[PDB]
Amino acid sequence: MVLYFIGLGLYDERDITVKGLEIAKKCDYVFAEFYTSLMAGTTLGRIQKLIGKEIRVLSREDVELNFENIVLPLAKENDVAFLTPGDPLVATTHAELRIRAKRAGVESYVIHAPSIYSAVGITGLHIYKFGKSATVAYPEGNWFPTSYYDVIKENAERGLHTLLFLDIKAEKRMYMTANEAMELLLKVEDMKKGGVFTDDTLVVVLARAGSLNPTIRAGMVKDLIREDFGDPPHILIVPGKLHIVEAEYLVEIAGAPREILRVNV
Amino acid sequence: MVLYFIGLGLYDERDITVKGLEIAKKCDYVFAEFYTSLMAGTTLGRIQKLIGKEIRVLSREDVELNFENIVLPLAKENDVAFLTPGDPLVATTHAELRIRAKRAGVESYVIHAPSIYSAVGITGLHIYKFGKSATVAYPEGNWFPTSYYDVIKENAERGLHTLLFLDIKAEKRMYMTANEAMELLLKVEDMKKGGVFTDDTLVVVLARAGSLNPTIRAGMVKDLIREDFGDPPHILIVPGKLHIVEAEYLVEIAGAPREILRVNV
Ligand SMILES: Nc1ncnc2c1ncn2[C@@H]1O[C@H](CSCC[C@H](N)C(=O)O)[C@@H](O)[C@H]1O
Ligand SMILES: [Pt+2]
Ligand SMILES: [Pt+2]
Ligand SMILES: [Pt+2]
Ligand SMILES: [Pt+2]
Ligand SMILES: [Pt+2]
Repeated sequence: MVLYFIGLGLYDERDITVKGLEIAKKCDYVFAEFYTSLMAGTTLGRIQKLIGKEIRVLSREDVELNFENIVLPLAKENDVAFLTPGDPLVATTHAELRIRAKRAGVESYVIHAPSIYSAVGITGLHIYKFGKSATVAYPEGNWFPTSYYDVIKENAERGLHTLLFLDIKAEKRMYMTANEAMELLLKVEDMKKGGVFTDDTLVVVLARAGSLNPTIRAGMVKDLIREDFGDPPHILIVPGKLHIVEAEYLVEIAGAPREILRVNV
Repeated sequence: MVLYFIGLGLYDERDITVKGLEIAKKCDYVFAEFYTSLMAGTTLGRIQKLIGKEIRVLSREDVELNFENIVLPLAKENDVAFLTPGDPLVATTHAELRIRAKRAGVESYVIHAPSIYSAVGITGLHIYKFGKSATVAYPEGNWFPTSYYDVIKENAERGLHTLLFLDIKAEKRMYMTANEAMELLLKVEDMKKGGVFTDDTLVVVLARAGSLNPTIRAGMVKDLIREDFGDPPHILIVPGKLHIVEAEYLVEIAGAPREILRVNV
């Protein structure tokens, strides 16, 4: 008589925790959503196969409007699981869904999974040095979001790193690339001139974490902005002040210029 | 031919990903360390039974001083696995090990798993609002660290949440508790009088993340400082100004005082 929030992990269907896989198997109903992120290494088919259940996929509307009409009821009698890419509660508004469940008399449990928020550790940057985070959103119409630019600025002054989730348009099937994100920030630099993001700023790009051969590249915008990083999902990082060892990792593992090694202490 | 960095997850043996188990089982040699953190929900015996291989445990010294002599050699002619709690490379000194693997001419691949960094999402706080992270260290000798206090100050100032790791004596098997951590912050407040951590400060305590029954509690320090949060590990969080939705989750889920709806929002 419970409902389960089970993460699916970063890349393919095997990125799920054993615990999550065994609970999903003994589940009466299985729902899922694939609009919060992109699992570029699998297919609903491979997932259903690994689970041994038919998975009913929900849209953002079904969830943000009819979660308690579509899913909660079934959990007032059976054992239902809600699957999501990566960690179900990270950089999503799903947490509020738990209150819905509560208010509906349904117990909820969270089975975590590998998230991009911690996967950044593979870039060589210290996870504790990351400051506030932000999302580079696609401008739409005459509306041009810029808040993320200020986030990058704030952290930079404190010497902290910035994690930038790139935008996604699941239904339109649009997945922002690091390049597009780099382009937008340049145009925001022009508008604001805070000297926060420029052709020289060092950036880090992580593509397809969770795959066994992800793309990890570091360098100055001008040198990376026109580079092919492979298929999405992509994630962008604007480092703050580096530690020698962070720099060494970036050069030896991310192909950055042996010059960034000279940290301007 | 390769060396695999595999995360074991947060609490028990089922917290490892499916991909991680398959890879580990097919490996020739399997190493693991348990000094960065401990899996309170399990034992080395259950981990060994699950993988079905003899696991050699390495000391902090073993890794930091002789990783290239104990682990890397075997990866020249075999497929070796290095197990670590959480997500690989989230521990500061861990990323550097990949640089060694390369120089020894060894190819390395990272297999992620849930980390505490992403798992705190279960507190209801928004991930993007987390600032710099810090660790509350036990004073000892003529050494009384207080930097973690400033981290909280600079974060709260900018409306950001502070994730606070508690000190662990991994060999002695002794966990710092949320309570002990609160005591320390009170003594530090009483010394720097910056009005950062007082009896009235709202804090969140997370214990045993990763289990189906973790302890999530929120309230004023004066009301939690002597509450029983169960067995370690404990994580302490000093949230910045709350988003109403956050406040609602902490109340409805973490059983927090209604006060926060008017007070901390
Ligand atoms: N495996 C992966 N590799 C690279 N980027 C990833 C990724 N998974 C998610 N991202 C990035 O994260 C943003 C989507 S936000 C969704 C995050 C997801 N809920 C989680 O917890 O992991 C996009 O920028 C997407 O590219
Ligand atoms: Pt039931
Ligand atoms: Pt497109
Ligand atoms: Pt430069
Ligand atoms: Pt091989
Ligand atoms: Pt103790």
